[PDB]
Amino acid sequence: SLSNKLTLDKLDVKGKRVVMRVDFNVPMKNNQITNNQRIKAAVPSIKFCLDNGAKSVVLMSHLGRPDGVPMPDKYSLEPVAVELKSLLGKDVLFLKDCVGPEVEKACANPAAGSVILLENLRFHVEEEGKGKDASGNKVKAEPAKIEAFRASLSKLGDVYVNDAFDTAHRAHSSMVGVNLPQKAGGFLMKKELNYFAKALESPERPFLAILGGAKVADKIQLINNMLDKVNEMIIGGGMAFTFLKVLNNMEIGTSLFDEEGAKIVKDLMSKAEKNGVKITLPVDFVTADKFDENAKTGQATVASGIPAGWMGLDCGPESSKKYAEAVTRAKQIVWNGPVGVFEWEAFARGTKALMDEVVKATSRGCITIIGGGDTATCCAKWNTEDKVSHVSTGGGASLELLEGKVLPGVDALSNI
Ligand SMILES: Nc1ncnc2c1ncn2[C@@H]1O[C@H](COP(=O)(O)OP(=O)(O)O)[C@@H](O)[C@H]1O
Ligand SMILES: [Mg+2]
Ligand SMILES: [Mg+2]
Repeated sequence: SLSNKLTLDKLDVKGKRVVMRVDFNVPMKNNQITNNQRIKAAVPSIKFCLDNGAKSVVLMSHLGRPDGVPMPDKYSLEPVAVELKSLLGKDVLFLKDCVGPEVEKACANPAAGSVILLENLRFHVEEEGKGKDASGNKVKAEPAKIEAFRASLSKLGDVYVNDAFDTAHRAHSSMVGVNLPQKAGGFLMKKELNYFAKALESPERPFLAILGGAKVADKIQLINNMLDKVNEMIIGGGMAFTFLKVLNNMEIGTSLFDEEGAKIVKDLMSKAEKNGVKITLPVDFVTADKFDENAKTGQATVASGIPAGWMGLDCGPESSKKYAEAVTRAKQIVWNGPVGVFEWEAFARGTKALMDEVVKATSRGCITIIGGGDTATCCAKWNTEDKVSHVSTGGGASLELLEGKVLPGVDALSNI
């Protein structure tokens, strides 16, 4: 299935106008781009089109949270057009809208090899289908205007490419509303489809899931679905304290505890036993007197408990050994969620040590897949993006795939 979607390498673009949805939602500090990695990531798809004789590449994206009102002073894509030109080595024409007669005329039959970047899709309520007015009240798009917006986008190319996996979980106009005969995943999308097909359809084995992060209750369906796919699961991060309080009566102090998640811990452990999944929980911890980067630190074990007032913010050295044992056994790994508060150096050792192990595993042929969002931020922070098999470009989207969902943007792509 994820396997059988049309991708850009299989799409004839010679003489065609290409309308391409890209992820240019770059971090900003008052209109200046603080990280251009997303822009670089789209260059292979763009260059492929140009190298294979595309008449034009029209780029559409969003930036920030305009909520369906034009906010060009705060969330304009104009700075991205400057940065893209530098990265591509080609002129980029920036348009101050993304739909309407002037845009359509500009994109109808441009000079061959033209690269065009449109203004922020989310200045229009029709993109998301909803937004907020100037009073901050919810507005709903009108069907006739959604149809018009979609029809306008559809005029801007002869074929469609979606290289914006980070939005593919949303049934937005630019994801599902472009009415062209061929709709292909770009090269970023292709890597997401391929690697998550390994995670979901045909894993190498033993297959290990490393599930960390903060909250349990938002990860129930993720854990549940992964328990149908994996042979081993590490449960780490803040989630672990709910499991340990329930199963061991551990004293956890002020560590994160999920009162709803607590009521399904035994249900998940039961499913793991039923499917033969080996669960690895942490056994030791770095503690902190408060949730702060420069908190006083201590140590604890499951047996010692955590003192009243104190929280467990990372795993300890014996946990790291047990985690490394599981990684050593694995031929495929999916990792969603850091195993400690990686943002702060005092509480990053567990996540860094585990990253080191996943990198070593990759070196001897382990297929290693990092989910988007905070686990991906870890790879960027320690320069390991090139040393694991795959770092997903979409946090929410990777999580929804791993839950077992059909992503509307993926489903909209042409088959075969
Ligand atoms: N022991 C812990 N206590 C509190 N927060 C934690 C702990 N371990 C990890 N975290 C936090 O988990 C967050 C990431 O979790 P999550 O958002 O679920 O990850 P992802 O974006 O990878 O899905 C980070 O902000 C990190 O600081
Ligand atoms: Mg249409
Ligand atoms: Mg993540």
